[PDB]
Amino acid sequence: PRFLKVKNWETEVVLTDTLHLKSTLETGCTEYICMGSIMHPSQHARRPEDVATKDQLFPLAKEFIDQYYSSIKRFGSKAHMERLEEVNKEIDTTSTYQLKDTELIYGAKHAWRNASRCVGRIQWSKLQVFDARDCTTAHGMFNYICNHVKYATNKGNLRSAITIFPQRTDGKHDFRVWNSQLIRYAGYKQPDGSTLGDPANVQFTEICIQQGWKPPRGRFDVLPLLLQANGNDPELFQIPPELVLEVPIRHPKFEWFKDLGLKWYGLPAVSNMLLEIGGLEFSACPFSGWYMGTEIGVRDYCDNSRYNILEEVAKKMNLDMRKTSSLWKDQALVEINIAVLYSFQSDKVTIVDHHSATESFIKHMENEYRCRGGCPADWVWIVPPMSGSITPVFHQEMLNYRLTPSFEYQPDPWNTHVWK
Amino acid sequence: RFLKVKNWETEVVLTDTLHLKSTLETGCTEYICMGSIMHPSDVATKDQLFPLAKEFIDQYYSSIKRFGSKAHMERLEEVNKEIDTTSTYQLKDTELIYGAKHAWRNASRCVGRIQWSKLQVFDARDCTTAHGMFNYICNHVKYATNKGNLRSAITIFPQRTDGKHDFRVWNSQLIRYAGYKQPDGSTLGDPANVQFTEICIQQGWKPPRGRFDVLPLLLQANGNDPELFQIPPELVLEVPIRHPKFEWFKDLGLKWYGLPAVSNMLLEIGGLEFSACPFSGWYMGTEIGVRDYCDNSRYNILEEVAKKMNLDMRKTSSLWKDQALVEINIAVLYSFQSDKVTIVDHHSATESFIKHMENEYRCRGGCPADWVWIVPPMSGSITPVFHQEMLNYRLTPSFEYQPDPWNTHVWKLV
Ligand code: HEM
Ligand code: HEM
Ligand SMILES: C[C@H](O)[C@H](O)[C@H]1CNc2nc(N)[nH]c(=O)c2N1
Ligand SMILES: C[C@H](O)[C@H](O)[C@H]1CNc2nc(N)[nH]c(=O)c2N1
Ligand SMILES: Cc1cc(N)nc(CCCN2CC(F)(F)C2)c1
Ligand SMILES: Cc1cc(N)nc(CCCN2CC(F)(F)C2)c1
Ligand SMILES: [Zn+2]
Repeated sequence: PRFLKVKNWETEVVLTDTLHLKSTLETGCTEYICMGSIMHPSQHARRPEDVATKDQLFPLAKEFIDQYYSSIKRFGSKAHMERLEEVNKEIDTTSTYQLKDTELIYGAKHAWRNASRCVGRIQWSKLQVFDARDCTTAHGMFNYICNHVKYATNKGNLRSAITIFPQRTDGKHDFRVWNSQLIRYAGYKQPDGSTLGDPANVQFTEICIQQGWKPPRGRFDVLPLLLQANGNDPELFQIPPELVLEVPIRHPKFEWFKDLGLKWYGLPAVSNMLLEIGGLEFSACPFSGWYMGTEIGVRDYCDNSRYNILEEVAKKMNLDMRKTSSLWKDQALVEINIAVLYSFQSDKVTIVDHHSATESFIKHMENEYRCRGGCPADWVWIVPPMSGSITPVFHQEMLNYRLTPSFEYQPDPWNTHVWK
Repeated sequence: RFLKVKNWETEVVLTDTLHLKSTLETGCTEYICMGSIMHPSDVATKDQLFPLAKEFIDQYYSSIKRFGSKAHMERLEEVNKEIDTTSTYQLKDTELIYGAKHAWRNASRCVGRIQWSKLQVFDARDCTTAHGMFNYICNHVKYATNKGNLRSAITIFPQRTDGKHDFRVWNSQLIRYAGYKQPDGSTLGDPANVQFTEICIQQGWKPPRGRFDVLPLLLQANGNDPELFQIPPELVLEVPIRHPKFEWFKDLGLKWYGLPAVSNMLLEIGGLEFSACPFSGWYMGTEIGVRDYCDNSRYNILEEVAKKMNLDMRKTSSLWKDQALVEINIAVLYSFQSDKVTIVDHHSATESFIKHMENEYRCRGGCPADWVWIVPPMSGSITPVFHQEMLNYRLTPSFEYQPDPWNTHVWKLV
C-alpha cells in the first residue's frame, strides 16, 4: 500500500514512506529472496547498452524534465512545454540531447540525494558543480581535475564538488578516469609474494607501470592520473604534489605511533562511477567530499587485503595475540581510529567521526520523511564498520529503493577498451 | 536457475540453488528492499494443511533416502487420514527431531548454525498443565547447563489446535533479570524487562528489588491463565564479571547468567504450529558485552567504565565509547573462560559460520543468511562475514515470531 513504515527501536520514532512509489528500477530482491547484501544485485538499466532509439531515450528525458519543472513549481508552464519540444528536436536530429546548466546542477545534486549507500547526504544541496562538458582531450581533463582538487581541498577546509565531463554518445567515445579515486597510493607485488603499499591498487599500479610510469616503489606513492578522453587511449599525468594534502598519523597518548611512518590523504574523490540524468550517461564525473574517520582507520588500514597494519599496532601496544578472545584486534582498531581523527583535527583537515556522521544521518532521514515522504537508505552500507550498535543507525529501520537521477557502477575501462 | 554470491576478501564464489525451494515472503518486493526491517509482514484449515504437510513429509523422506518408498507413501496416506478426520495430525518422534533441527539449520539470523545437527530434542507433547511445563523446563535447564559445559537443547510442548488452547512461555528467555523503574525515572536492573517484570509483580510475584533478580517463569498450558514458578536457584549458573587487567572492574558488581534460552518464538513444522518451544545454546560474548551491557535502553554501563578508565568523555571523537565497549567485552570473555562456562567470541564464531556456510553450499546447494544480523554489533569489518555476500530466503521448518501473549490472551479468573 500507499505507505510503508520504518521504526527506530531505540526511540520508537516511526516514519511513513510514500516516496518509494516513485522508484524506477529493480533492487534485485523479490517476494522470495532478498539480495540486500549483494554488492551489485541488479543489471536493470534505464536504456540499452548504447545509443538508444527515439522511443527509448525520449521517455526518460521527458520524465526528468517533468521532474525538474515540477521541482521548481512550474509543470505545464511555457518553458516546460518548450523544453520538451526542444529535447524532442534535439533527439530527432542528434540521437541525444544536451542538459541546461540548471538541469545539470539539479541532476547532480539529486543523484547525491538519492545515493542510498551514502551516510553523508545531509549536505546534499551544498555541492559545487563544475561543468566540464566542453572538454576534448586528456590534457583538458587533467586541468579540470587539478582545479577540482584545489577547490575541494581549500587548504584543509574541504568542500564537496563534482566535475562533469562530456556525456556518452555511441559508447566508443567515452570519457573515463581510469583511477577509482583521484588520489590513491600505489601497491607493488613483491618478490617473495607479499605486497608493498596498498594491495587494492596492485592491478591499477601495474597498468600505470605498463604505461610508462616510473614507480618510486615506496609505501605511500601517490598514483598518477590515467585519463581517457573521447574514447582514445588513456594518458598519464602526475598530480602536482602541492595539490595533494596529506596528514601524518600520530596518536595523542602513544608517542611511538608516529614512528610507524603512516600518513593518509585528505581528499576522498570517487572517479569511477557513472552519473545518470534523464537517460544521459556521464561516464566521467569525479566527485569528492570529506572522510568519515573509519573509512581510513577501519577499512583502508585494517582490511586483510588492504594495509593490514593491525599486527604492528598490536605488537607495539603489548597485547596478547595468541588467541582471538583477547580482542587484541578490536583494541588496536580503536586506537588507530583515535589516532586518525586526532591527526586530521590537529592539522585542521575536515573529518567526521562515525558517531557524529550517523547522528547527522538520522536527522537527515527525519528531514527527508518530513519534506519528501521518504529517504532511500542501505543499512548494510550506512552502519559503520566498527562499533555498529552504539551508533543510532544500527537501531534504525531503513527502506532501500532506486530513484533517478543516480550514481551507478560501470565496468572498469581496461576490460572493455580496444587500444589503438 | 542459479544465483552467485561472492566473498570480496577471498574472491571465493558460491552458487545457490537451494533458494528455489523457498516459499514464504521475505517482505521485499522487486522495487523495495526491506532487509533491515525487524518484522516485515487463527489456524489453518484442512485444505491449507494438506499441501504443507505433504511438502514436509516429502522433504523428510528425501533426507533419509526413502523418497517414493512404501513407507513414504503410507505415511502420506496416514497423514491425510488424520487431517481429513481430525483437522490436524501428529508428527512421529523422528519427524519432530528432524523438524526441530532443520528449523535451526534454516534460521537465517543465527551465526551459530555450524552446530545445528547436535541439538538435543525433548518431546513434551504429553504435557497438560503449567506444573508439567515447569518440570520440563527445569530438566531442560539442568541438562543444557551441564555444570558450565553447555549443550544445545529444545523442549517442544503441544502444538496449537484451535488457537484457544495455546501453550506459551510468557518469558522472552528462560533466564533473565528483572527491571524496575523508580519514581524518579531511573531504572534498577535490566531496562529491557520492565514490562514483563510488571506483569509478574501483578500476577503475585514478590520482587527482591535488586540489580540481578532472576525472573520467575510465567507458564501457560492449554490456553489457561498463566502461572508463576521460581526456577530453583541452584539451576541458574551465573558468572561474575571481572577484567584481567583492571582490578577495579569487579567492583562494578556485574554478573550475567550462562544459559541463553529463547522462549517466545513459534516453531513451524509441516504446517503444525508449536507455540511453546524454548531452545538454548551458548553465548557469543558480544550478546552480553555489546548489547546487554552497552545498549542505551539496556544496562548502559559505558559511562561508568569510561569514567573509571579516565577517558576524555567530552568529545565523541575521542572514541571513549568505543574504547570502553572493547574493555567490557574483554571482561565478559575472560570471566566466562575463567569459570569454564562455554562462550564464543565474535571472531571465532564468524569464522566458523563462513566454514559452515561454505559446507552448506556444497552439500545442500546454499545457506540462507541475514547479513544485518550475522555481522556482529562491533568490529564488523574485521570479521570475515562482513565481506561475505549472502542470500536471505525463508525455508520451512522454521522459527517465527508470534505476538506477545499478554496482547492476545483473554483472562479467565475473578
Ligand atoms: C561530504 C562528506 C561525505 C561523507 C562523510 C560521505 C560518506 C560516505 C561513506 C562513509 C560512504 C561509504 C563508502 C565506503 O565505505 O566505501 C559513502 C558512499 C557514497 N557516497 Fe558519500 N560521503 C560524502 C560526500 C559525498 C558526495 C559529495 C557524493 C556525490 C556527489 C557522495 C556519493 C556517494 C556514493 C554514490 C556512495 C556509494 C559509492 C559506492 O557504492 O561505492 N558522497 N559516502
Ligand atoms: C549453540 C550456540 C549458539 C550460538 C553461539 C548462537 C548465536 C546466535 C546469535 C549471536 C544470534 C543473534 C542474536 C542477537 O544478536 O540478538 C542468534 C539468533 C538466533 N538463533 Fe542462534 N545461537 C546458538 C544456538 C541456537 C539454537 C540451539 C537455536 C534453535 C534451536 C538457535 C536459533 C536462533 C534463532 C531463531 C535466532 C534468531 C532469533 C531472532 O530473530 O530474534 N540458535 N544466534
Ligand atoms: C533496525 C535493525 O534492523 C535492528 O537494529 C537489528 C540490526 N541487526 C541486529 N543484529 C542482531 N544480531 N541482533 C539485533 O537485535 C539486531 N537488530
Ligand atoms: C558483502 C558486503 O555487502 C560488502 O562487504 C559490503 C558490506 N558493507 C559495506 N559498507 C560500506 N560502507 N562499504 C563497503 O565496502 C561495504 N562492503
Ligand atoms: C565523496 C566521498 C566521500 C567520502 N567520505 N567517502 C567516499 C567513498 C570513498 C571510496 N569508497 C570506496 C568505494 F569504492 F566503495 C567508494 C566518497
Ligand atoms: C539459542 C540462542 C543462543 C544465543 N547465543 N543467542 C540467542 C539469541 C538471544 C536473544 N536473541 C535476540 C533475539 F530476540 F533476536 C533472539 C539464542
Ligand atoms: Zn531485500
